[PDB]
Amino acid sequence: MKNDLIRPNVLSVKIISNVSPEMAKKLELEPHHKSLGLITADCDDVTYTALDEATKAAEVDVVYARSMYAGAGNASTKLAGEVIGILAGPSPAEVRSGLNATLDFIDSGVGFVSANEDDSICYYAQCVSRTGSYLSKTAGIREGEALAYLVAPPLEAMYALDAALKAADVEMCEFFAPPTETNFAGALLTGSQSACKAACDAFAEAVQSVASNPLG
Amino acid sequence: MKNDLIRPNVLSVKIISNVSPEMAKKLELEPHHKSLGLITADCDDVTYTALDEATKAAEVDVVYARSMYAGAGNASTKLAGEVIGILAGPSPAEVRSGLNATLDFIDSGVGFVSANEDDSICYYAQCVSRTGSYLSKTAGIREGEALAYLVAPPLEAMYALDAALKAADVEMCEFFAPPTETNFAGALLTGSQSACKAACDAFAEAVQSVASNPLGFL
Amino acid sequence: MKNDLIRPNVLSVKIISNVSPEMAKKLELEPHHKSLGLITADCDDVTYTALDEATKAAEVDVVYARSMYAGAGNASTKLAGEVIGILAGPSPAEVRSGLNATLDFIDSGVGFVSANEDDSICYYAQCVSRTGSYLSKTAGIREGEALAYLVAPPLEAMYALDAALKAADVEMCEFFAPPTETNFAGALLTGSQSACKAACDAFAEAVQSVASNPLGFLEHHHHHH
Ligand code: NA
Repeated sequence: MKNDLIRPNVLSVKIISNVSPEMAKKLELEPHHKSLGLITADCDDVTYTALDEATKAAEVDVVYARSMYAGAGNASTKLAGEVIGILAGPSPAEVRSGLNATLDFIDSGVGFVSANEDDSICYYAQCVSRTGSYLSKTAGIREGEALAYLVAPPLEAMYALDAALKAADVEMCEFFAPPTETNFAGALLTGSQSACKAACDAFAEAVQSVASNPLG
Repeated sequence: MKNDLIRPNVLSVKIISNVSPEMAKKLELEPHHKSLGLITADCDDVTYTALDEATKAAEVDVVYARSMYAGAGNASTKLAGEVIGILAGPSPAEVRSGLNATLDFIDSGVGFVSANEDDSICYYAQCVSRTGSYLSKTAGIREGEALAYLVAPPLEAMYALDAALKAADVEMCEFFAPPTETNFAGALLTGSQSACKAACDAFAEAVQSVASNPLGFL
Repeated sequence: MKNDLIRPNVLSVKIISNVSPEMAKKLELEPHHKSLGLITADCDDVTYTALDEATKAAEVDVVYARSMYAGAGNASTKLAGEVIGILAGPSPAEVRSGLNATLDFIDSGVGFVSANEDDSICYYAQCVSRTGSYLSKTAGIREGEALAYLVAPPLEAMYALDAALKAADVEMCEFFAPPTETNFAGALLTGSQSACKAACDAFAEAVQSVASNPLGFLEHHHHHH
């Protein structure tokens, strides 16, 4: 139902210790990246936000993170979900700490929100008060700055992004041009904390508006 | 049933009246693009043809047009369908006109055609007599030239494209290499309107022959 | 159930006897490529392996080979499956011979293997003892050299690739970064035949290990959160 939180779920977690040189090469790891933390989940944007949080909570970098084509509901296997993330660190301890922070964030109450009665339209409007090393790299903004992470289905996202950009003094840093692998769209916007918040609120309101009147 | 038209459906339409400068930047709009028209639908190629038709009826440009992975039947949300299109124009009135032309075309009787009994194989064989500014650009030909717009599932499309190219005096302008986002394939072919129609007819016949005999290669 | 072979199926096969120049150009064919063989199936990596077998059996090259987004289970049409392959040769006879070998290989008993009770996790751990021209070119090795062709879902594949690389004297030739179109991942590894077999064995064991315990981390390391 409308305004319900869609609960995100982690599906698998594993660790690689003393990563093989052949794999380190293909993943373009740094010399000091000895251990990898692997995670899959059924919600990509929540997991991306969680991985970024992990770079704050632990001595890890996000070295790989990709979404699956057509989304979790179309997964052909049990553990694929719609996202794979890989953290890299100097030791299993740091990688485990990163994965724990990732899990904590995923389970913290964050998630996509339903915009209609049968949850067939959903959106993500998450304000990140200070970016870690992953989302700042991705957005092309300074580490530690705030951002609004805004995602919705393609038309809703374009309409609502326009509403968000007019609601506050924010800049569009990275555009998730539709379709993402999961057939969504969105952007990372940056500005002051209060501006980003204002953008998240306007975005959510605008998605709900389209959902209530798709053909008007 | 074979030869049945598969009706295309529009799912969502909205107008942005005064696009924000930030959005205008990431969409790489031109300064004269003040208003956007957004549309999604459950059939990508019909929509692309419709959008191109809109550029003939109004002063709008197709500034964005993309298909969704795995097609409308696999959409995870209500309004995603399998295509999003964005028209840009100088005013909301002009964008509204372009959207109305787009909608009219989508509901004009064009569409994919079934090749078999349960409609599990379908194809698009549409002759565009006079391209607008969108398809001409993507095909790399002058505006106002004719196209055969040919789409089918991957093998059917490769086989039928060969038949189309042999049936008529046409050239391949743009190859939709399998898979497109929707797991189809095909091409835009150009030539005279009559040659394009002949290519459409041959493509159609060839897709149907594969559907009736999918494993036969001897 | 676990260790069950997943049977691959061919969906469509055709020959273009005399390819048009317009198509030859877009496919970037060689002048001597006069005929095309087309095939679709519901399992991409088995079909790729089969196409490579074709190049050992007849005068054909693999000139096109691509997987479908989100895999065969999400196909929206009857013949799309999850793969299209195109062979090119100098004549219809050679293409027919190539397609024949392709079909035979697909129906030989090769296939993905299930890792759990409901076959919701599967993998491919195929030792190609003698590569044809397609896989050897893909891997950047000489024809006839051995390959381990390893594929599994994304996390399983990353974990199991690391296991495979450590279990034998092999080199990573090609990495299929997750997601491939079908939302899998894997690699082609090369080495001696025995080394490739060891890699295949280690890969299979590692995937089954993840399948049986995908979230062991929670109890071991995530307690008191
Ligand atoms: Na599906």
